[PDB]
Amino acid sequence: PRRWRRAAGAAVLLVEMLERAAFFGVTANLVLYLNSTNFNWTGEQATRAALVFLGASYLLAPVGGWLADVYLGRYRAVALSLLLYLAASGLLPATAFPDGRSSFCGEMCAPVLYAGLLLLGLAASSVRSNLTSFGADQVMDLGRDATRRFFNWFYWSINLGAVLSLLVVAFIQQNISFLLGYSIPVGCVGLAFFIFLFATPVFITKPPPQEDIANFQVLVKILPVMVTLVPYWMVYFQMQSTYVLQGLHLHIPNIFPIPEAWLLLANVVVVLILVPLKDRLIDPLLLRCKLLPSALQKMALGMFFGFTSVIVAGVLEMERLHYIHHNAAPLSIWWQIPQYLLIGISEIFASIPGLEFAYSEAPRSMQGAIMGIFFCLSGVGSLLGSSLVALLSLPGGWLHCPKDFGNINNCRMDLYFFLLAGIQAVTALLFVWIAGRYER
Amino acid sequence: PRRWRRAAGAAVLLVEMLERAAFFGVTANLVLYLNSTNFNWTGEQATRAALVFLGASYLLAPVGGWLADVYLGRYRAVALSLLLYLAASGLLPATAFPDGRSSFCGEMCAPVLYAGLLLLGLAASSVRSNLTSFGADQVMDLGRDATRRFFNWFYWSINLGAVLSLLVVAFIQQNISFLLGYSIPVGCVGLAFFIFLFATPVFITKPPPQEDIANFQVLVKILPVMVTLVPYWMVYFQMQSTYVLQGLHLHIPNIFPIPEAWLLLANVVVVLILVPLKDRLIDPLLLRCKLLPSALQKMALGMFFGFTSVIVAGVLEMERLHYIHHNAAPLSIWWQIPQYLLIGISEIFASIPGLEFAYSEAPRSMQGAIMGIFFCLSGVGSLLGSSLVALLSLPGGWLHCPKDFGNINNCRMDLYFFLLAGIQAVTALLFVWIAGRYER
Repeated sequence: PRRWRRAAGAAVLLVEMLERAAFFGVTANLVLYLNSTNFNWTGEQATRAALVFLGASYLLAPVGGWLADVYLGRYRAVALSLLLYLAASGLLPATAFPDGRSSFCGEMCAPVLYAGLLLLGLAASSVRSNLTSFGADQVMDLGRDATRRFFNWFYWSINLGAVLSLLVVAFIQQNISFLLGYSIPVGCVGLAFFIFLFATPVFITKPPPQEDIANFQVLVKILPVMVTLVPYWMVYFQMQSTYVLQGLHLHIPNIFPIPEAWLLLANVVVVLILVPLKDRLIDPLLLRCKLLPSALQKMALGMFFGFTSVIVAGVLEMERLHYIHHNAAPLSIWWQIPQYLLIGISEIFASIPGLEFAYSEAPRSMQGAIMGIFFCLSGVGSLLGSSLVALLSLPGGWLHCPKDFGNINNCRMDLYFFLLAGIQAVTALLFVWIAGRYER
Repeated sequence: PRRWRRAAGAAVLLVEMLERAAFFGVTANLVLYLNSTNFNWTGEQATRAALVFLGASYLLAPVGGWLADVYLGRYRAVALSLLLYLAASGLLPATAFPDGRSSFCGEMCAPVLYAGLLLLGLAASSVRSNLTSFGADQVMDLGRDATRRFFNWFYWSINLGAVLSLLVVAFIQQNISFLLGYSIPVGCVGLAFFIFLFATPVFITKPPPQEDIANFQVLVKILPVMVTLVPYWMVYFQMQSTYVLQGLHLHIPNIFPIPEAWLLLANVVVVLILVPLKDRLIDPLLLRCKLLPSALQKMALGMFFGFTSVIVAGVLEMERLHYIHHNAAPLSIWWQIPQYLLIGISEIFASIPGLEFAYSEAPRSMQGAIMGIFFCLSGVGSLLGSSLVALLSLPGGWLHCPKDFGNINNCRMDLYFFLLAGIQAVTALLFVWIAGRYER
């Protein structure tokens, strides 16, 4: 933050959002190619595979980020991750040209796609973690309140990138043609790379025994606060789709003139609108009223808000069943915005304070490793939630509600929501206990 | 515990259970007299008034116990409380003889009954608190593990006294006559007084500025751990009758050949059977496995078990509604024993560890005052739960379920149980946070 800290922050947000846009675009492209050409298994997949692949990328995040911050530094880490992303996008014409497929699976299609997906996930996770490290370093050199404001703006920028990614890739790859849909990801990657390189003067670079052993004493005390986050992220990730399912069971209103995937972007626009209001209002009052939420009580309050959101969701579910018992209806579809706002509040109070706390136990030897493992927490939670949903769907029944739009089945939505509330409350109690042990 | 510590403990348990028996008997007698003779308001009461009067006695407990332990000592405190109880039982023949009523409300019935009830509550609360103080002193002079064992046995003895009280007063006052029903309470009071006086050699008596101010520093830090217990006791006390209501909505089975009040005694026999098993099994394993629940994590685990019991109750409620939706039935009435056992586990892990912790912050200047205020917590919780039930019954509807046996009304049992689970989870989170602050 020498003189253009606003410019540096804007460049970081732009490159992050463009990287996310390219990530979603190339993932959708390769998934469509795999489902299309031969790929004997065909993946048996048409939608939602993007979520599980993002979870796998977060799963690969810890080791890749650790390698980046140990044997590559911090600037070379993002440079090489973006170069590997260029390699993936230059492999993309092989997906485009039929000669590429003929040369790939005409000999020893599947293995090359596996290698490309692995490299793509590694590069995306590494660049995300190291961009977070760069931004945190710059704004910690700027100021602590500035650090919190930048973290909120960074999460908001990630959400904005996800929204723009979804809309732009859908429009380009479904409206005009395919070659433009191939040049758009490489184009945004190239312009983000040029933005990054143009911002290298204002960016501050950093250089890459008993101290390593002492770091294990920090790891063994900071891990329990983060492993207990796995159940919370699990609950939140299945809620992310259960809210969409609940809205699908309701009668959508017709006001002011893909629908099933639109609620996923609604959950993102909710955060897109809360973070500005939060940044401009809550922080000044949270500083003048002296609540003293020193990066851990904020997280506990976020998970308490998540529990309250589950409470509101269960109340709405029981209200829906009560109307059916009265003797199909919107069932107060306009009463889902309060619970969506509550879950967005929980998300913003658990992610940004989570990053801030992960940088409280930062010490600069493996600062990116802790970010990689924190994102691995969310990845593990999403993957385990998806596995639980699959287990309760086909043989379970609890998650088989979408079939027959939840008319006659063993849906047990009330039971699922109540058990989810119990799990969230147990997670909150564990988090409070572990936080109490942490300060000791 | 010189040589007959078993005898001293048995005498304390016997006098406590007999005092509770006389308490219930005389309360029922005076309530019946008030409802019967004229008492223009008539109380508008036939049953459940005993619970609210016990709550009022606990409400009077703090000030009376503080007076007892400040201006009377500890042995004179129980002596004078039992003497006041003798005064109440000697006022009882005025209730019996019509000449007593004619002399009471033939001039300036109501005021004398009010004074008698006030004195009875004061004496009962004072003797309960000071008996607890005596037992704790003796067994703390014996041993800490012995102190926990004695606390468990003391709660078990209170439950046994309640059961024997209910059965004996019902049988005597409904089967044979009234004069025997009048001599039974005075008889058990007299024999308990003689047991107490006969045990005075083995009993160890104790004698009755800046230190008082320093006690306020202890009070301001031990109160928050106990005020947060008010919501928990509130939830548990309305659960104590909501479980009975739920069992009433079920089809009772006919196996091995007042019914609505029998579940109240079932909730007591559940504790009557858990405390022996708990004492004989859990404590040795809790000491060999080294869980280290130093009188506070035990309380947190008790309230977590209470939350789990609410979870099981909600699961059962949703199961009951699901069968109705399937298209009255027992609805797994035998599946209420697990939730009753879980609520008994919560009660035993929240009361006995609660007493043990209240004696951890004992320092011997107002040791009985903290016991009086701890019982005042339960009294306030019971009274507030009863007020909430009344508010949700007549105009609310949530507690109006008993009318028409919950067939067609605004019962909202699912909503009530889910909101109760939310309140219990919030109470648990507050208790964990306050406990974390307590050790600091």
